[PDB]
Amino acid sequence: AEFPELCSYTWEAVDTKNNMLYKINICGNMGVAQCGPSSAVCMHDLKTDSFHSVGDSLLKTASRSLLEFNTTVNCKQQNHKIQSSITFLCGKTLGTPEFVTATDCVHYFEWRTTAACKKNIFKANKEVPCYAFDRELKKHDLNPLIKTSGAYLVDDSDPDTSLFINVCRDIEVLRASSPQVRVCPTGAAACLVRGDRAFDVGRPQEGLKLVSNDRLVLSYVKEGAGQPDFCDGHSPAVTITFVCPSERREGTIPKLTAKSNCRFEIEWVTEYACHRDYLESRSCSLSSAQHDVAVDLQPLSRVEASDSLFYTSEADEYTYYLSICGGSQAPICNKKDAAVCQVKKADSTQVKVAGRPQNLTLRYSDGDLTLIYFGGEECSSGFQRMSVINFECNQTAGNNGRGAPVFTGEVDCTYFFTWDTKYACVHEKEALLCGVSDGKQRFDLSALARHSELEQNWEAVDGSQREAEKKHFFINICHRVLQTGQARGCPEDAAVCAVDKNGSKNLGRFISSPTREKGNIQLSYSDGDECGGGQKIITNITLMCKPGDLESAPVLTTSRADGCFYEFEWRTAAACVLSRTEGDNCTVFDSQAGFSFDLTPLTKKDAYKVETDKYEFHINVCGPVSVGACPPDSGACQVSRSDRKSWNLGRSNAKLSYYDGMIQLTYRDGTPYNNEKRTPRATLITFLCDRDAGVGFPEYQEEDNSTYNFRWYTSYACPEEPLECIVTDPVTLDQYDLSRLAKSEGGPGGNWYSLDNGGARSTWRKYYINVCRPLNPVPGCDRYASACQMKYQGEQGSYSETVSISNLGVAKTGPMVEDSGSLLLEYVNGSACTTSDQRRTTYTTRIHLVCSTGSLYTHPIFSLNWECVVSFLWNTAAACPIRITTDIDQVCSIKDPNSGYVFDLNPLNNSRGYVVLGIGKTFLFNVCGDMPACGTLDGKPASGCEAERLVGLEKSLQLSTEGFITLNYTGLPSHPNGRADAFIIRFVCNDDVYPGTPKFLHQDIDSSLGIRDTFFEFETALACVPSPVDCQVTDPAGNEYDLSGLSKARKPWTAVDTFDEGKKRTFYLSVCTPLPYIPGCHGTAVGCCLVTEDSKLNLGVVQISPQVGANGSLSLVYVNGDKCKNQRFSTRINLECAHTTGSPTFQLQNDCEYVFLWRTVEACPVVRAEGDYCEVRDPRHGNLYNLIPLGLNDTVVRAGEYTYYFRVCGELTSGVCPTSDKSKVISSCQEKRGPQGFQKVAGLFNQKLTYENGVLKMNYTGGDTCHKVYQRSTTIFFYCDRSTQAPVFLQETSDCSYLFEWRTQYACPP
Ligand SMILES: *[C@@H]1O[C@H](CO)[C@@H](O[C@@H]2O[C@H](CO)[C@@H](O[C@@H]3O[C@H](CO)[C@@H](O)[C@H](O)[C@@H]3O)[C@H](O)[C@H]2NC(C)=O)[C@H](O)[C@H]1NC(C)=O
Ligand SMILES: *[C@@H]1O[C@H](CO)[C@@H](O[C@@H]2O[C@H](CO)[C@@H](O)[C@H](O)[C@H]2NC(C)=O)[C@H](O)[C@H]1NC(C)=O
Ligand SMILES: *[C@@H]1O[C@H](CO)[C@@H](O)[C@H](O)[C@H]1NC(C)=O
Ligand SMILES: *[C@@H]1O[C@H](CO)[C@@H](O)[C@H](O)[C@H]1NC(C)=O
Repeated sequence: AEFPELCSYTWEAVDTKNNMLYKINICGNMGVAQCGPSSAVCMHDLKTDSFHSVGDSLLKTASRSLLEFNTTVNCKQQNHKIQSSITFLCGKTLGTPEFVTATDCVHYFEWRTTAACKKNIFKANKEVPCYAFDRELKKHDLNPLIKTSGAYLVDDSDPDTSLFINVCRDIEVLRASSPQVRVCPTGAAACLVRGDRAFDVGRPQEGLKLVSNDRLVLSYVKEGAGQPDFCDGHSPAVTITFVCPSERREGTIPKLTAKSNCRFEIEWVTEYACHRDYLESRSCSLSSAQHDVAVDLQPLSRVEASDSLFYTSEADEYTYYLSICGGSQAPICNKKDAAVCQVKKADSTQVKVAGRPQNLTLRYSDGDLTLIYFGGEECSSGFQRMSVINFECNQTAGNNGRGAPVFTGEVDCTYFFTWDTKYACVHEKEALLCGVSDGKQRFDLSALARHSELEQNWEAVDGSQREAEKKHFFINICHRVLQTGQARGCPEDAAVCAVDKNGSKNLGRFISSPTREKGNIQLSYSDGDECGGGQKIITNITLMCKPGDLESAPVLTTSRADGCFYEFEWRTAAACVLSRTEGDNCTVFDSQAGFSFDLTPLTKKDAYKVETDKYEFHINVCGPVSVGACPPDSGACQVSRSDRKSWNLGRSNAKLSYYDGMIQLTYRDGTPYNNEKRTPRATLITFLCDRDAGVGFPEYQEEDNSTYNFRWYTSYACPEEPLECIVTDPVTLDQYDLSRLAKSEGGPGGNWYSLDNGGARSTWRKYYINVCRPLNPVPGCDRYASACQMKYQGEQGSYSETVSISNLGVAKTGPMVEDSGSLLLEYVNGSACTTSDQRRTTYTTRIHLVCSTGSLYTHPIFSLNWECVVSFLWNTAAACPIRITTDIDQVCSIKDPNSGYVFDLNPLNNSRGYVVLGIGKTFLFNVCGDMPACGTLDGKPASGCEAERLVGLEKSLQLSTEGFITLNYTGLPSHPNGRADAFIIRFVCNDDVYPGTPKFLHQDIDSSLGIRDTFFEFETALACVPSPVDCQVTDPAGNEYDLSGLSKARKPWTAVDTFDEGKKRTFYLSVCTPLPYIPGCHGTAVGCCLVTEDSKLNLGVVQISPQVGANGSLSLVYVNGDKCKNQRFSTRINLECAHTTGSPTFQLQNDCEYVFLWRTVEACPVVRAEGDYCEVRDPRHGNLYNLIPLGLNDTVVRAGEYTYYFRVCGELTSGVCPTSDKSKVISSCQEKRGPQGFQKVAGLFNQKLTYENGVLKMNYTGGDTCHKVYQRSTTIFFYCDRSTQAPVFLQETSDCSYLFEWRTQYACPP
């Protein structure tokens, strides 16, 4: 019959408004027929559950593109039937029959197929339905993800094999992109391509189902004979599972879960799997709370300067004049004010209104945009003459991107128009993938997709010359930019967004997939907002690999200074090479995200239970299931439900394998199943990420007596959930970068630990913390919890000193910028806590970052543990704003103002010079202005050559504090009293490199008058800031050692080398900070540089946290040297406290270990010494912290509403609240404004400051009653700085105790 590939299935059509699911089938073979036999259209009203008979398929008629179903049952209007009408248009896919509108007794349907396309050029041989419908009649349509040219590569860890699926139809093999997808057999859909040979694995049998939770399933199966020899007697079949990505489920590429026979199994988390948008509206410009769909038909009424501002459709017998969405009509209708009006070609006088612009319905049904009119005229039956218009997503349209309406198939005075246009052409959800392929090696940028979660997108820092008018750059890596805080009112279908006071700006669109370029991943956004000359804003995010660093943000590296181009650069982790990694003790170490998935929280000792109709599976992660029916070492065991006969599905296995957000536990061997091959029963459980699913229930899915395959929606199979330690101040626009204080696994381990002493050996609560991540594995305290409180279980036994648990909080917020230029970082929703038990809740962790522009070392200090809020205090370098700090003077030495690091490019001062071979242009080059091989100009021998010799140049460089250093040379000709030829060099970090050579990045010559600049970037080791270091190290016993003093060095630490033959060599050495710029050394980070013979053995890299030992002892090993007999190196510095401060002495040498014994006073454990009046005597340095010069004034601090007077070391004199007559010796007051200004008494005078590991805590206690029990204390923390004594109120801790930090000069050890 008509439309031959449309009979085999039953098609469903929802009307979202009324909730009436219409079930259609063309030739009338319906299985759900409670309605009449051979039912064409069976209306199922969902709330009355009525099954009305709308179509008799035996009375099916036809028109040019139009199936009518004219039933026998009479309408409540006489001589009318309950008609239905299915209009047929061309898509690229089979589609689904969307619901246009309906009066009481006709129902109109748009249905855009391949079956309507009678030009079958590259036709689909087998094409199944691709839509589902859950209980509430919400749509899972996936038609726009059907690739009609080529196949989606399915990401597995096998470099040799490659599966190539194509959703809901056979793979177009002929006109395809890849060389190995042309090899494919015809009519295949799964196409395993093994070693220049493509098998037909999957064939489309049945259209996709919704069987599970909300995830769709779709199964391909190949039946018959001629199975490959891979399958070992199984039919090849591929089941793809379509998941919708929420905040819980991350990915956007299809992943191969089970490759353990020709039964393949794919979890594909696509945005199209999500509930498809049904948003209709009144005249034009439909939009909803979901701001992904953007329609406006004003540009179909706002006609170009070209003539005939109305449209004309060329029709059957008589042509239709029409002007939609409030445009000037045709003069042939004269005076109708009709947005469409039909015109008779017999007589120009008989004109009938076919639509009016009072009654519209611009309906966006499931990607298929429709525009309906109503109440045109009366026709020959009694039907109001209405008219529909079906828009098509036709990009390169005629009439300057508007296109013309074609008329298709009038029924019952209802005119169906099809319209190829661009201003009704939406990408609603992303169809494009975010994986690439460097031939073999795959990548996945799905982690850094903030994917329609409506939780804030990324904010790009300005590393690059922002000016006065500096803006918020809101990128989103793989999606339309999320409409959230500070990004709402942005033009939607933008990927990067530029927003200011003046207005938001589109800054590129996700037009094309990512591409692997130049040893990184480029991500080019074309088609942005309009720049100067009708050029659109391009944007090139270069996502680079950095292992474990998901918490960074894109730096803005360059611009073009005319707003046509903005290049970003992201030192991320989700743009690093995917690899299979394997784990032994039920712990698999993720490499490309720096996570370590332990699944021992899933080991239930009493069994799990999966129940299908035929079997009961008792399965257990990383351990034997205890059920007496099965063999004892059973990892999994199916018992029947009728026979109750056991079969052992593989013996106990603790071997996990992680690849691309799924952990495969395979269980196999065990008990065979009575075949002459003696094939053992194996099963494979796939743990894959669901951030709020707990331990999870495993699921069984397959369809034969076969090798069994489970998936397990864990919470513990999940990476860090990148949350971007970056905060932009709203009122100023100062970005702060905490993304280098994120300590990640794979490195030397460690955490940000901070002790609390107070009372001896009880409430020694040693608090671990980590910034914007989960913790590292630290035994016993939680995973996915950023801070855990490890108390001591030590009864003074040297062996009996260990740590045990509390669980403080999970990083979801990211840093928030607080008052007085500090920034607060909340961890909400920890473990259940004890308090004043009026309300017990989850723990929180407040950590306040106040910045000291000191040295590279950073150690957190413990503020308070108060009413389920553990406070903290970051004295770091990274908490200060982003500064670029250009130096026009001497060039190959630059100091970072925040970190205090010195980038020296003196080993890049190559006296032979660097040759940059360019594009038919030789650039001879050197960085410190050395190379006189070219023109030695007036005081400019500065290495400026485009070869025959361009110029000698004036020199300047800048840093950014965020992975950007550039040297902006400028030649002697300032070109015609304008700007000059100023050609630029850029730095980035390759860790494993020598000093190196340039690679010639693009030159950009634009003679505006005389401007040109030739950028040539080069990867060197001397280019990026080392991560802030924890030079303070604990031991298991609780002695808190601190070597931060040994890293403050005026000259780098030498060593008395007097032992080994009394040689004339030196031995440079450091502690927890790399050695500075000793020439002829591997200076990326070096522990100790030996100097002799110009044979400079660089014999160790800096170990951040040294090894521990006995009472008052450390040991520090530098592990990664050079060139010694299958050993890199080792240098042991025994940091053994005596109480001199001598030089680390050369002890002896053997087996390429150079060993030193450092008698320092830094190697003594930190003791909290409590001081006298204002002074602390001999706190392990033998110095005195006399802070009475800060008691010479009333010190006013402020909050927003509150005010906090106090006075260091005695006797606050004036206030609003010296309102007492007692012995009150008031040294504080917390205040308010005029209303509710009964303001409270001090922390009373103590004249006692306690020394805490380099902070000085002064405690003013014994105020008035606060809420219930505690008194209104105040506390001052004195940290090192050059007396920026404008106090940081440490905001929103305990409401009964106020923390202050003074960045004062007297608190510094001299
Ligand atoms: C921003 O990213 C886009 C990527 O979409 C860059 O466009 C690409 O620019 C390169 C370099 O000229 C083009 O490569 C050329 O390819 C041809 C063959 O197609 C080859 O014969 C040439 O030797 C050259 O390698 C590439 O075609 C082009 N891609 C486009 C336009 O889609 C753009 O240059 C980047 N902008 C930057 C870094 O400022
Ligand atoms: C959008 O529709 C237009 C108009 O039908 C298509 O443009 C035609 O394309 C064919 C094939 O290349 C050309 O032979 C015609 O000359 C084009 N028409 C005009 C007026 O120039 C266009 O191909 C459609 N785009 C898509 C993506 O389907
Ligand atoms: C269908 O409806 C039209 C309009 O009333 C009528 O003229 C035609 O005869 C009908 N045909 C069938 C088969 O029901
Ligand atoms: C480079 O330095 C010159 C100094 O004359 C300056 O005019 C120019 O703006 C600087 N930057 C660039 C990108 O050329």
